[PDB]
Amino acid sequence: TQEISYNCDYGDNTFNLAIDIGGTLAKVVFSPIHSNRLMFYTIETEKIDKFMELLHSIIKEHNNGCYRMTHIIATGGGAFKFYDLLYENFPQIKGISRFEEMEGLIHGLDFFIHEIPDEVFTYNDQDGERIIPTSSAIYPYLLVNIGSGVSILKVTEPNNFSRVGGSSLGGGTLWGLLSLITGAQTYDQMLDWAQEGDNSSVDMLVGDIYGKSSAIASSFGKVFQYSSHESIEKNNGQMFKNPDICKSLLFAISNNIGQIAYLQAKINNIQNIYFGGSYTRGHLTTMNTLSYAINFWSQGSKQAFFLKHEGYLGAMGAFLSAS
Amino acid sequence: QEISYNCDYGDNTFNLAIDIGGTLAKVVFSPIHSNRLMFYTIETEKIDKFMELLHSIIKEHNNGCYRMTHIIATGGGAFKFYDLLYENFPQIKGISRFEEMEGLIHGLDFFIHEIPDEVFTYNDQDGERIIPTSSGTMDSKAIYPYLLVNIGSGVSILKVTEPNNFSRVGGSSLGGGTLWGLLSLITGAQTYDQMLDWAQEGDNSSVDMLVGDIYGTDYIGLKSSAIASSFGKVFQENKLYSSHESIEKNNGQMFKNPDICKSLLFAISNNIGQIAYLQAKINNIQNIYFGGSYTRGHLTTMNTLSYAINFWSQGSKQAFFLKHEGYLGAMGAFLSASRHSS
Ligand SMILES: CC(C)(C)c1ccc(CNc2nc3[nH]c(CN4CCOCC4)cc(=O)n3n2)cc1
Repeated sequence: TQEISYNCDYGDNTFNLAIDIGGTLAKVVFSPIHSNRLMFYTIETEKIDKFMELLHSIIKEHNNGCYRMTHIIATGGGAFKFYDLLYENFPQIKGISRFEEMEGLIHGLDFFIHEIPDEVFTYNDQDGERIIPTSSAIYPYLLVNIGSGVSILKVTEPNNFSRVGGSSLGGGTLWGLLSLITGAQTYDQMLDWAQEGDNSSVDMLVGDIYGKSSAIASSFGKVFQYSSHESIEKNNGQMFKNPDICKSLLFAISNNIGQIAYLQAKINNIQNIYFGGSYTRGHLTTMNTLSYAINFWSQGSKQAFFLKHEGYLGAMGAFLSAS
Repeated sequence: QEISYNCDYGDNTFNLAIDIGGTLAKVVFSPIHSNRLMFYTIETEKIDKFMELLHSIIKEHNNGCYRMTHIIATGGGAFKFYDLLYENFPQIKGISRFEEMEGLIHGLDFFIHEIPDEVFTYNDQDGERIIPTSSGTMDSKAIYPYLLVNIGSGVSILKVTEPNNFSRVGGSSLGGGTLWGLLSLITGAQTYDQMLDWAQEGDNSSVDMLVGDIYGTDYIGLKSSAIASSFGKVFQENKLYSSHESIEKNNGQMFKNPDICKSLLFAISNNIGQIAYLQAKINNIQNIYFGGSYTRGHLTTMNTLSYAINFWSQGSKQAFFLKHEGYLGAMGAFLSASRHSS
């Protein structure tokens, strides 16, 4: 799958297995002993069994089935909801430690910024991808971590960070709405649909209210527009294009995250905004949308940054905590 | 709805102010020598019915006197329907336009300074408290500065530092249009009032992830019941179109309409609350007015907005509601026309 070459510390002679257990996804970071390979894997949390089965498989294939030489470090919120369930599922384990979620995210991000080349990049449709040589000025920054929800962290110094804000309108909202509305079963089908979509069929644009014309005034604002009469089936029967709905709600959720990230950056006098989590997925349209929102509100005085291992910030911090 | 106010009838021109929004037209007029301000709202979807209302107002309240009627149009829609108004009212004294933001702030400032029992606070703990803004009790410079969060299809946010000193700040495309569009399509709710009834009896916990569901307990600075991901529980042929019918058939009753209505009402309300808070923080404003057609005196919506402002500001900022929230723009237009007929 996804690997980085990095000279890990194997002084403890231990197979370190870091797990970020979110509401919806589990992310693992691990290194076969003496491999000098960081390995990354993502699965869904619902069906907690099918995941615990993943942790067994990693231990079987990558540490010769040796539980006694395996240490699990649990991060995210399942780290508490599931600390005991892990001991119950892995009785011969050498140990299970925890690493607080926000501290995991920042240690992971600081590691990727300072240590790993070709990891930090800008993206817009104009310029395309520019790699930022951060591992070759950095502080202060915001991390906007987009998962089910949105966590926003302020980082002033290497070990000084706080959670300044958040939103319940994250990836979970986008995935949930588009799944229920369109029947799409994969985030990739939602993304492929959004790519060919025209949001103008479901959104009220500035031009639609008045007569920038393509600016959205109201996301999904065009949609709403005893028995004695005909059945109100003309309403129930009104139809909307799946690609158009996907583009509308991708813009709505992405622009909103962008605006909140810009406002928090404004309050905190921060120029550098990192997007983390499992939301952009390297999708050019999502990245362009988040980059443009930061560019638009700041008139280019602030910068959106993306991460090749955006999903693995927490697990990476947790892995490094093992020593 | 009507208010007692000793109007200046000047040359007796009958001033019919219309705020034309995305979905709604909000009308303010005063029959000559009535000393009554009168208020009506109508959808703009059916042009015949909107134009019929204006005709009925002129017939019943100005004795059918078209030649002494002035229509002043405001809202984003003032431009788009100017020609519809010209073709429907060829006999009238005149049609003018008033700028949207000036209309909103002239209207709100009039309500704040002149009309009693207009401005109130609401939360579920304290109930409604009337703020005596027009009295002299809440007088001078406990009024300014303030934010107006004008919620219609979208959200407009205006800052007012002092009389005649106002500007637009960043708003949101996640407004009433978003809530109404999503719930109408997903749930088949027929009216905004049905969506709010369904929301009142709903349980959002069945479609939302709470902090409790993720962290198994309290956590940073959030209770277990706090919402972590709106609709976050829901995601767990080459077809082109979706309809309510297709969503209802495909999903049967896997998710309950009331629970969906409560989830998206909280999601959109909490989001507007946060953006209002963040703009008030940047501009060092304590006073946040909610206007437009969104709250509609709905106790849960008002509790949601007030709690969000109170939570983010740790009590330093306050949400204010308006008995005539829908009419701010139409009221400002009316006051301009009234000064012209003086
Ligand atoms: C980490 C996990 C559990 C996964 C998580 C992830 C995302 C969300 C998103 N939801 C959300 N986030 C916030 N943040 C704030 C900010 N406050 C600052 C002062 O201290 C108190 C909090 C207020 C608020 O209402 N929400 N709602 C919640 C929880």
